Amino acid sequence: GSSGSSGLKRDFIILGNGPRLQNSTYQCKHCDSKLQSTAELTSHLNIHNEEFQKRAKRQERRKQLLSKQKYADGAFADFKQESGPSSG
Ligand SMILES: [Zn+2]
Repeated sequence: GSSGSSGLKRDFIILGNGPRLQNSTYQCKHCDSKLQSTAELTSHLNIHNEEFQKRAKRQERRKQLLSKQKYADGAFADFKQESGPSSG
């Protein structure tokens, strides 16, 4: 109280591709991050749980898109990914 000043305003920055290449990195399936190894994932994940506990509010719209997936039958008893053509 008994004051009158301000100073709260900043910006963010997101950029960094580089020709670098992935190296034994862990591509999380929750935030799409990159960890060194499980040792880090085991902990990193835990974060999600906590973040979900709070984030889990009385939201209104709750839905999730689907991920179509194809497969081959093959006459001869066999099953292989045989990833189809890259639609693009
Ligand atoms: Zn994650």
